[PDB]
Amino acid sequence: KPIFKEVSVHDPSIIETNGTFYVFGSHLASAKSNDLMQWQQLTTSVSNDNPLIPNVYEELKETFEWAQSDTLWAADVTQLADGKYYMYYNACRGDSPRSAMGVAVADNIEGPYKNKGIFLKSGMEGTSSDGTPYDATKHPNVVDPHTFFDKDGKLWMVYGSYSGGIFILEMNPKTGFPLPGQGYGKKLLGGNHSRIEGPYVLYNPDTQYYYLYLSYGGLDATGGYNIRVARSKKPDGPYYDAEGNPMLDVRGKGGTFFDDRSIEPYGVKLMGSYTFETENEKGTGYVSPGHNSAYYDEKTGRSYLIFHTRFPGRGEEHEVRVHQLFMNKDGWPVAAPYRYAGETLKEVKQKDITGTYKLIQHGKDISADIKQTINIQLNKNHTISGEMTGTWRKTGKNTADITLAGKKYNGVFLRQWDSVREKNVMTFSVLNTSGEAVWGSKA
Ligand SMILES: [Ca+2]
Ligand code: NA
Ligand code: NA
Repeated sequence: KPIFKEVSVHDPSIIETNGTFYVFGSHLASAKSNDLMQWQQLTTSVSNDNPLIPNVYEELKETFEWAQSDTLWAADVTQLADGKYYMYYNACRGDSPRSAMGVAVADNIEGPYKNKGIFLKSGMEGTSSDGTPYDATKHPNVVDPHTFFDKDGKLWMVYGSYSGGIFILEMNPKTGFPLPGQGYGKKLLGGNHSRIEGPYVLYNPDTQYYYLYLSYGGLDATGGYNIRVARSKKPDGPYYDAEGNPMLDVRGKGGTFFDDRSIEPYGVKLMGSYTFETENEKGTGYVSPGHNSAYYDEKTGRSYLIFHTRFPGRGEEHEVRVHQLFMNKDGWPVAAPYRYAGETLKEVKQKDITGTYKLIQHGKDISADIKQTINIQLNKNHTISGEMTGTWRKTGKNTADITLAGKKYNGVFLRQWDSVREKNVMTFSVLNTSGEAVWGSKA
């Protein structure tokens, strides 16, 4: 039966190299795994003992001094054409966007990483990186980088957290620094201290779109953290959600902070807090899943969502999780309801589909409510009954075409492993046009 070995890496950024997967997160923490199931913890905090950057407090002295911090926030490590590993590091004071972002380079994924210097700052009292006075209602906090190649081999970096929103910069593929003259770069969304951070871009060759993943809400147990996605034909936008809303329009109301209500309507919502547990039956359950990265396996065409999450009843404890992603008929990804255990999309038979399901509806809100299950039943006559009504059918090998309460959803049927109950389960995972995700798990 499947084996898991857990690690804690907040804000994990996935990278595959040398036949092995690594995640690099905040606090100079990191872990590795060969199979995305058994992880080995490598580092956990910023100290002069951390082997990724020896004597880190001297090596990145200028960043800690600017940011007035003893830690680092959410790193990204990306391999460039010279074969070397470039870590995009950043620190932030924490109570304000007083931050610096820089890059360090290593010959080997596990270090040592050598500082090349700071290249962006936020939170200055005067002139900012774009030649205008720094203003956090429109300018970024210089944290949460994702440095990536587009389908043509051009290098970009997307970044941002709260403050003025999410931005993208053209990067130098020889040095790892931004090309000159761009300021903070091009704005993709955001404004007025919206609760939106952790951008990540993944291309899908089959659908021919770039997917911009984001985290909405606050990270903590009462924060309503949830993972959302939008897409564009180009890496630098414009990005839209499944209803065709332009992501550029998303921001808080002028003169406010953390206006969740104005931003909720925008983006496809893939996953938020939920539990399959009931009084009578154990189940899986997350609180505030978010700050994701994503991986595309060119050998198989399979995609994976990698993220941290908290849990019902475990306070602020967090661990890394991985869920497989599937593109639906309209070119939007749905997440497997259970963590990755080596499952793949296979042929599904009608006999396997019929029966009773526990249903999670992730909705479109930012909410600290842990979503709970209701029970439905997929009938042999193609109706759905029980605590909701609708219809189901299958397209081809495993495509789920489901109607619930007069809304139409599309995704997949998928047999997988429930690691809490330690049983196989038939599931479905689907998405409607409003960007609402629904998961079914069969009883
Ligand atoms: Ca990240
Ligand atoms: Na420390
Ligand atoms: Na990377």
